[PDB]
Amino acid sequence: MSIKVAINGFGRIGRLALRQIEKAHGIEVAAVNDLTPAEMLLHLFKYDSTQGRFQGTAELKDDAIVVNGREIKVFANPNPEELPWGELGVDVVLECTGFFTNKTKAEAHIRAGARKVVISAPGGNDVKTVVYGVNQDILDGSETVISAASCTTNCLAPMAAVLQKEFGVVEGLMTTIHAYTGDQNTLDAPHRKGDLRRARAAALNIVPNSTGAAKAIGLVIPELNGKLDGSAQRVPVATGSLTELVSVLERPATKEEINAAMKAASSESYGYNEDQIVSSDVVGIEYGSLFDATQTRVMTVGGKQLVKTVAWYDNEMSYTCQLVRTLEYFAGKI
Amino acid sequence: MSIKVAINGFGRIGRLALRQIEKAHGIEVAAVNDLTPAEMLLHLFKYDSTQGRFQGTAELKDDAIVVNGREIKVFANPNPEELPWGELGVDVVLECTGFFTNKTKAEAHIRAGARKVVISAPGGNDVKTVVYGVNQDILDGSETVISAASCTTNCLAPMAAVLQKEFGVVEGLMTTIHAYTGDQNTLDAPHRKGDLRRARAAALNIVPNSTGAAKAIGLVIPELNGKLDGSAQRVPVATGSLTELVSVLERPATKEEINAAMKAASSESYGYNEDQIVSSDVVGIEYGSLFDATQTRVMTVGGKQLVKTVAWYDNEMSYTCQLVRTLEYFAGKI
Amino acid sequence: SIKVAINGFGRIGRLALRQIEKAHGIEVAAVNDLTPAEMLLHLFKYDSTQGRFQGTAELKDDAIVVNGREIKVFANPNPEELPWGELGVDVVLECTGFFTNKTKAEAHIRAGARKVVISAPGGNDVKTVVYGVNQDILDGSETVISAASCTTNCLAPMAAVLQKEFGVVEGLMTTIHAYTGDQNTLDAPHRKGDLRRARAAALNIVPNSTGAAKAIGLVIPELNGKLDGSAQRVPVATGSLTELVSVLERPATKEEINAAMKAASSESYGYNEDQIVSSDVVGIEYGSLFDATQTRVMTVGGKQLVKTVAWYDNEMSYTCQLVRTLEYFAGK
Amino acid sequence: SIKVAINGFGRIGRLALRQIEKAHGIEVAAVNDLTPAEMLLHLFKYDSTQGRFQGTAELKDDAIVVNGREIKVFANPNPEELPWGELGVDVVLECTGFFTNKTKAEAHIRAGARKVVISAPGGNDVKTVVYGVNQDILDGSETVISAASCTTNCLAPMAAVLQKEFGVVEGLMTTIHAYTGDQNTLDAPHRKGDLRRARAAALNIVPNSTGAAKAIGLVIPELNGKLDGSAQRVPVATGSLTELVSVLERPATKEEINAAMKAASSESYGYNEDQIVSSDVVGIEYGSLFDATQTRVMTVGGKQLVKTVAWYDNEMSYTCQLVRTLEYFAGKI
Ligand SMILES: NC(=O)c1ccc[n+]([C@@H]2O[C@H](COP(=O)([O-])OP(=O)(O)OC[C@H]3O[C@@H](n4cnc5c(N)ncnc54)[C@H](O)[C@@H]3O)[C@@H](O)[C@H]2O)c1
Ligand SMILES: NC(=O)c1ccc[n+]([C@@H]2O[C@H](COP(=O)([O-])OP(=O)(O)OC[C@H]3O[C@@H](n4cnc5c(N)ncnc54)[C@H](O)[C@@H]3O)[C@@H](O)[C@H]2O)c1
Ligand SMILES: NC(=O)c1ccc[n+]([C@@H]2O[C@H](COP(=O)([O-])OP(=O)(O)OC[C@H]3O[C@@H](n4cnc5c(N)ncnc54)[C@H](O)[C@@H]3O)[C@@H](O)[C@H]2O)c1
Ligand code: NA
Ligand code: NA
Repeated sequence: MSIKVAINGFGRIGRLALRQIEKAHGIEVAAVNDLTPAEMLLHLFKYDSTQGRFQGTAELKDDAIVVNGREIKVFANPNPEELPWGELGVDVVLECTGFFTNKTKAEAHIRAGARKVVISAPGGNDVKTVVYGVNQDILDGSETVISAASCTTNCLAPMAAVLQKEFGVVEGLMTTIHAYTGDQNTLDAPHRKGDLRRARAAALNIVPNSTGAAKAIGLVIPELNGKLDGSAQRVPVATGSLTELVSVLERPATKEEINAAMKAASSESYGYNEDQIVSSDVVGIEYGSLFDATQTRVMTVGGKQLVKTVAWYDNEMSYTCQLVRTLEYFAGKI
Repeated sequence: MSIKVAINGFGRIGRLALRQIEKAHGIEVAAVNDLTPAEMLLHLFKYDSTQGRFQGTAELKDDAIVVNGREIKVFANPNPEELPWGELGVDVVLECTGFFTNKTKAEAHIRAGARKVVISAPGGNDVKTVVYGVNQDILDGSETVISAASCTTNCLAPMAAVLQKEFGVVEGLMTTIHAYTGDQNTLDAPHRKGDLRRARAAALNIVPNSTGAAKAIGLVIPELNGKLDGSAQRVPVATGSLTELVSVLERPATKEEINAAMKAASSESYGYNEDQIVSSDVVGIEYGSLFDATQTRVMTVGGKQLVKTVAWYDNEMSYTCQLVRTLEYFAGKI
Repeated sequence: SIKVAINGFGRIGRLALRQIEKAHGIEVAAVNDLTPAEMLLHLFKYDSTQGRFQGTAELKDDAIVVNGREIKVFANPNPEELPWGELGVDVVLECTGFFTNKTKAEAHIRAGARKVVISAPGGNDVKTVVYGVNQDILDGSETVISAASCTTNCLAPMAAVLQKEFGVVEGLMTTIHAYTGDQNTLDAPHRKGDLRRARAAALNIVPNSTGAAKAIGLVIPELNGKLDGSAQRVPVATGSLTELVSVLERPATKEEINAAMKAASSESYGYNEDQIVSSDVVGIEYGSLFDATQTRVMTVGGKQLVKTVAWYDNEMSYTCQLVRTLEYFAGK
Repeated sequence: SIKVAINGFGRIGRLALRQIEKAHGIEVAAVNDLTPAEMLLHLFKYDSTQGRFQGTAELKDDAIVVNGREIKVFANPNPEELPWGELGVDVVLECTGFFTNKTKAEAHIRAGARKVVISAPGGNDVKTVVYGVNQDILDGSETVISAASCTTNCLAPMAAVLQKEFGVVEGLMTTIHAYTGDQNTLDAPHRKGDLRRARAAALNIVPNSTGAAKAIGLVIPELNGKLDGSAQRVPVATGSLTELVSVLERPATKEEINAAMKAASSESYGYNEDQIVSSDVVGIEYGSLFDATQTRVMTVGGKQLVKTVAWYDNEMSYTCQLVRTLEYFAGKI
């Protein structure tokens, strides 16, 4: 009995999740719901400006899409409760719309008949937050709604964990230079949420914006709670991002010690890089985070240290792969 | 007393229209209506990624914006009929939202109490269509709703006019390489109108798209009706465009004859250029169209001729300046 | 197995090594470039438009090891001194642009290479071949041929179909083209003197000349003198399309034209009906990809004007066409 | 009046001519670049990032006429061969980027120029000046000075305020910076061998080193050795910002920091409270523009980490600072 998945919101994250889940074993995507006709969804899945064509068969059947010979039901109801996840017997729902990133709203899928919900973004203090390779253990399968956190959280968390475990962290400020995203406008225009800076043209500007990945780091690594705060700078790349962390450490450290600590911590989720890469090189990586040893810097002024550690991540593909990893692990327990 | 104007849709065209109207004499903007809070509108009027900062004073008063010391009432009603144009005593309304681009929808402004309406886009066959400097004479002031046509039409019209008058046109195909616009998405995502190509990330792609500026050219130049059709290629420039016309002429022509005719036709609306300019040079021009003599090409094979003529235009500012010119001329007679 | 040497490890040369590694019966024995090997390895491994190389690439003393196989690296500016005979080289891809004529290219034959293919137009003494259009004109006796420009490989298959099926009186070509290295990053003086390539490539629509239309006679003789064209450079690092507005001898319908291109589809010439954009054409292996969605036939008083549009990745499509011509010329 | 020659009619050289025309008591007698006069005029008239030149520019035989005044044009790559002596040029603006040290700059003095100002860091033996911070150190006796890098002119006023009001223990600087000429249009070999500037400028976030922070000692001696930084080049043709995460000696609140920067405002150092973006800073005449919105103070256990951010137009902001240093240096010389 293979786990059944439905994807709510066939956006960048939802669509890439279908690509990765197809390769995954024990999981298949029974249905997708998005407020657009199925013809549009098929096109956007087949062709991709940043991630390349889907390496597989994609065809259109009436009210459905056939991916590699398997039909996937398509729905367009904006209200989650109305969706027939119960009639489909779906096990888990990927909440990728960005409008139901909270415990109560995610439960609407449970009312529709879905057993569990995983949110493709932060979901508040009431739901569990998981960065794979850091705190996947906390899941026991009993939770109805969990959150895979933000893309920046999946990039920062492994890097911050190593600094805390090996040297201890007093405090840190995080600056993430981030690719532009959907909430930004194509050209200067009114913004739905009221942000005067996302209202501005995404591809023309360095755009300051807030991010909570550092403050909310407490939900992933409790030992780091309250020690980090951060900001963001959105820049004209359609995908590909990096995370800088200026941190004060409890124990003194050398740039070689830090890089060696990260290399030991490398996993399927956390990569170690020594080449002189740039953002385009990170597009499509499956790591949730890619630590760049070249960017490590330790500065010592009068026996006082300030440390910069940097990790690349593809806000789209890196997060998606971490999302699928958390989805598989959550199925084993659930 | 001065002509009083209200702007519906404080978008790229609506906001630039406010800039040009301040400089214009005998015309002022009494109010703007947009489904945005005034705080956002003031900001987007003051700061511009492509057209530069507004050269003037702009401040926020309760439910209004004060531009150069003069109050402008701000409303946020999406339904045009509900706006109080009668109360404010508004001579003309600029329909710049892009959602009311036809005679019937535009009439909601007249119901609200506005005397006249000018549509910042094509409005079909039922309303008069005017490219200033080509057919403004057709207006007698009796019309309730008129259209300034598309930005592409204001570029194509003066160039095609010279060709028809001097050489005569059998037929022509138009290709306009056009800056990306709001109707395109920032990143691959479903599109509201269902266009699979405007759905694609605007800043990453050459995006073929339809344009009716060539077919509807009959409403501007009746002598050319049915003789032209064209398409568009949207490319990653935030503003600045050009229009090519490959045309068969009735009388034989040389490249020098064509350039001389266009220079003779030059006006405030139609410029003549001999420098080797590029798209960025056209940003902020006040001409509705700028003929590029350098790109003109006449090809003869066995006495059969094919002619290429090219003209630059800033889809935002060039169209906005033509829009104001038609707004004044229509206001003198209205 | 065909043994190939690449003179000039630029973007085309590097992508050619990627495509040749995938190809069976053909391998790259050596590359000669005056650039340091540490840099050449980096640009081979990492590509901003074409992505990471799907393979192993490491540097060993005086060579680079691609998928476990040594490839000799040389830095001699004089091709004749290179040991093409010792390595057993069959064909040379001349991608430097400095040996683009019969005599200079022959220096590779003196070095021991059997034949040479130039990745740019080659002059009045060498044959010009767009694979899938006129490879037949080769009789195997030639030492040096030219694969023409990337733009020629996009225009040629589409124009050949029009000439054979309907006949062409005349045509004008406009190619909306990705920006290229010769354009400056930011406004600055330009080496060749072009006031428009001097302008910042990623910020502008940049008119510029193209000779693909005039030279079409070398590929399709019956189209000689019937075509003229220009180019518009737009801010995409790769991916392009070619429009051709043409007057045809015989009347045609858009369905007739699209059906004809579909019949002409091959490994080199693709036929597309989806609503694609430039990013979708990046990395395609077709030399040209005809877009049926953009076809338009205009009739006004019995007089017709026809527009046909074909995509091509100026980098990869030309590279794959170059490899197709490279093997075919080695076999005859 | 003061006579100026521009060696290198690049982005900085051309913008310097625009600002120098507006300046009084200074005029540009000649420009030298390894380009034909036809090309130099075109690039002076038309600008993709800074807009068309608001003035008259025409071509005369071997010269360009800006606002009706002839400016002799030269194309000699060796400064020594240039005729600065015949032209009696008081100062030379070294904007090529190929003569950025005292020894190479002296070639202009051999050619007959009295003084040279380098539009970049010219080493730690030459006096280095950020206008509005340490212009006083110049007494006019120097033959070669440096106006420093664009990032230095952004960081210097902000760092000086922090040093005076709260004192600085140490700081790390990260500048998100517009791409520049030394980066390649498309992936290709790089002249200096930089594997990252070799990559296509408009497609990538490109880490790169910058010495603006370490050299801060030449501008603010009090800060010597306390700052180091790196840069991230991102795809904007112009417009930049500088972040500084710093440990302060005395505790501070974000409101205290913002108030201090506003008090320090001048023609060179601006204060901004709007939610601006990079395009908004294009064309500004400030050398640096402090963004109060971005200030942040992080206190964990009474241990403070402070972030201060300032925008700058790497082209125009530096050029206006360069002209300001040129005027002051011409009064003293
Ligand atoms: N892509 C990233 O950089 C990234 C990284 C991490 C997390 N996220 C999170 O992912 C979510 C959005 O992902 P994205 O940015 O790829 O999405 P997106 O911007 O492409 O749009 C989301 C999709 O959901 C659909 N949708 C909207 N409302 C809906 C509704 N009521 N019912 C059904 N479908 C609906 C939209 O049509 C669209 O197809 C957000 O929560 C965001 O924080 C995004
Ligand atoms: N931008 C150009 O190059 C250009 C050129 C010529 C014509 N136009 C025409 O101008 C119109 C809009 O142009 P744009 O691209 O600047 O628009 P835009 O993308 O800036 O947005 C239009 C504005 O209308 C507002 N709006 C939307 N629905 C509304 C409603 N119901 N009531 C009130 N306000 C509403 C939006 O909030 C926004 O401020 C379109 O019809 C377009 O065809 C644009
Ligand atoms: N561009 C910026 O944002 C910026 C900011 C601050 C400082 N600078 C400094 O200004 C200098 C140049 O910057 P840029 O980017 O404006 O330059 P640029 O890249 O536009 O070119 C400078 C000019 O110098 C010319 N040149 C080169 N070698 C020459 C020689 N031997 N003789 C004469 N002319 C020669 C070039 O042809 C070009 O016209 C560098 O020192 C740079 O660090 C630049
Ligand atoms: Na092989
Ligand atoms: Na002066």
